[PDB]
This record gives sequence, C-alpha cells and structure tokens, in this order.
Amino acid sequence: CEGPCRKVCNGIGIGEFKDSLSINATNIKHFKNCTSISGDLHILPVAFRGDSFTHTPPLDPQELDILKTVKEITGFLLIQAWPENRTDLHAFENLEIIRGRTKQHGQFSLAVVSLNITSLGLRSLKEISDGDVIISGNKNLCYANTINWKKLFGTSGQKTKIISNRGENSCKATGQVCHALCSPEGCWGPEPRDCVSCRNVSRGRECVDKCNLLEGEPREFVENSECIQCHPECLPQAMNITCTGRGPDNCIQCAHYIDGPHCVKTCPAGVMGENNTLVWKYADAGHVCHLCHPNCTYGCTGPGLEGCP
Ligand SMILES: *[C@@H]1O[C@H](CO)[C@@H](O[C@@H]2O[C@H](CO)[C@@H](O[C@@H]3O[C@H](CO)[C@@H](O)[C@H](O)[C@@H]3O)[C@H](O)[C@H]2NC(C)=O)[C@H](O)[C@H]1NC(C)=O
Ligand SMILES: *[C@@H]1O[C@H](CO)[C@@H](O)[C@H](O)[C@H]1NC(C)=O
Ligand SMILES: *[C@@H]1O[C@H](CO)[C@@H](O)[C@H](O)[C@H]1NC(C)=O
Repeated sequence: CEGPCRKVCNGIGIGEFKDSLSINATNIKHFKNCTSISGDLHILPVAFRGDSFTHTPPLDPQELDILKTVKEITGFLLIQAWPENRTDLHAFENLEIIRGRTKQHGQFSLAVVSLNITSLGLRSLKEISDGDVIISGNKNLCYANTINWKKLFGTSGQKTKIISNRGENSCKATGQVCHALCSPEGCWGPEPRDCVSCRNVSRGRECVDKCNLLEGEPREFVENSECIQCHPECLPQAMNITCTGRGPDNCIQCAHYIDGPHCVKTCPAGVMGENNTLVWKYADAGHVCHLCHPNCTYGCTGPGLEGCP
C-alpha cells in the first residue's frame, strides 16, 4: 500500500479540530496514521507550554513523531514553536507536498519562524504548489539559503522571504554546508540523504557516488539515476555487469535454473498453464527446465514415463 495507506485527516480548525489553536497534547493522537491533511497545520508555543483554559497538558515532544506519516498538506504549514531538544523538523521528514490552497495572511503556505533548529530537515519536500515561503528569525538555522525553491514551486509569483537566520559565513565556518554528493540545487541538512537532488545517483533516499555495477553486493543496475537491486536469481558477474534491468528475465547469467527466459530458484512444479492442466517441469544436466511427460500429473525428475514411477 505504498507504505502507509492513504488516510485523509482534517486540518487544524476543521471537524474534530474545530476551535483549536494548535496541534497539541489532546489532539495529536487523532493524527495517528494520517497521510494527507485536508487543511492547515499550526504548531504554536502554547502546544509546548500547556493551556489550562482549554484543559490541555504540555505536548510531549516524542509524540510529534506521529506526524511522520504525513505526506501531503493541502493548506499551509505554520511552525512558530518546536521542542528545544530537536535540531530539525524530522517529524515532517516524509512530507512531500504543500499545496497552499489556503494561506497564512493570504500569502504564505510554509512559514517557519522563531525556532532554534539548526536545519529544516524536510528531506522529502518536492512541491509547494502555491503560496510564498517564509523562514525568518531562526537564529541557528543553516542550509536554508542553498535551496533553489524554484524546483519546488509550481505557480508564477511564488517567492521566499529567508531572513534573520544564521549568517551564511557563520554556517560555512562551522561546516554546515551541503554534502559533496548533493547537486547544486541545495539541501535540507548536511547529510547525503538531505539533498534536493543527487550529484550522481541515488539509492533509496540516499545520494551516493555510484551503483554497484561491477563490484559490491547486491549488484544493481541504474534506472533513471537510481540504483536498483538486481534480481537474486541473477548470478553476479566477476567481469561483466549482472543485470540489464528488473526481474529474473534481465540477468546476464542465471544463478540456479533456467526456465526459458526466466532465471528461477527451482523449476516450476505445479504452476498454472494455458489449458485445464498444471505445468510440471524438471532440470536437465545444464540446469535447463523442460516440460515433463503429460502423464506425470504430480511431477517428474527425468523425461518420459520413467520420470514418474
Ligand atoms: C487542543 O486541542 C483540543 C482538541 O483538538 C482543543 O479542544 C477543543 O477546544 C474547543 C474550545 O477551545 C472546544 O470547542 C467547543 O466545544 C463545545 C462543546 O462541544 C461547543 O459547544 C463550542 O461551540 C466549541 O466548539 C472543543 O470541544 C475541544 N475539544 C476537545 C476534544 O477538547 C483545545 O482547545 C486545543 N487547545 C489549544 C491551546 O490549542
Ligand atoms: C499505522 O496504524 C497501524 C494500525 O492502524 C499500526 O499497526 C502501524 O504501526 C501504524 N504505523 C506506524 C508507523 O506506527
Ligand atoms: C559524479 O558526478 C560528478 C559531477 O559530474 C563527477 O565529477 C563524478 O566523476 C561522478 N562520479 C560518478 C561515479 O559518476
């Protein structure tokens, strides 16, 4: 189900969250397993102080991790407070898209103000469909200058206000710069898994120097600059590559047996065929699979009736 299944939850101010100022200790659990937010998210200081007027205890920082399943927010994301023990927004490390159909002050779709974080860490963020971005007053925040926000924007006129964060020179002098394996499009943090996009190729969500084409385990092939694992029936080749693509039909050399174009662990024994009959096969000396005698309804080890005594 592509990780967590698609679960749409209401934003702050709608439905079960009507008349709520902020994500807070009472309502955070109602975002459990949400993947899309129909509305806005607000995270304010009160969330972490507690609020006696609304019978709200202080929010436990660990529970912010409940937001790790959020992939989409259709409105805006406003973060004006964050736990002191958290150097980034890894709660939102899986957020992919902010659509910005509603905007703070009718302007901003992402706003990150007055935090102590040292990086943003929105490592999955790829699109801010509409609305401006504001990142200001984050006195320890680096890396924000490196993003080419145009790669995320999809509307004319979108703009960033990135100001009063840690100084550029200061960030460079303390080594807070994009990893060498990042492309020039910038980064969300110092790690190779924080790149907006890769210099060379990626493996999962990490940027790397090269796929395992001729050495290394497991062997891989390159699919649109991504390292994709080779099928395990493909025998690794000391000289050659091992695959031309995915599946057991794209091996250079099969590892166990050969059923036509398929490399396979064991010759088929009972699979379904084109007919009211099951397909039974056996392996010869050269580990090629061959149909068994038709009268061999429970399989075979060699050709002929002798194969099914
Ligand atoms: C923290 O989150 C909780 C839950 O999301 C918020 O609690 C909600 O607070 C509002 C008032 O602030 C309550 O709304 C009122 O409900 C009554 C009774 O149904 C209704 O007659 C009023 O018209 C109004 O809608 C709501 O019941 C309450 N819900 C729960 C589950 O407690 C809380 O306010 C949030 N606090 C902060 C500081 O963000
Ligand atoms: C999502 O919810 C299911 C139960 O509804 C739970 O088993 C699973 O652990 C949850 N996902 C995470 C990441 O906790
Ligand atoms: C990765 O890309 C950089 C920049 O184009 C290049 O200098 C380097 O040789 C590349 N390495 C590999 C393994 O492709």
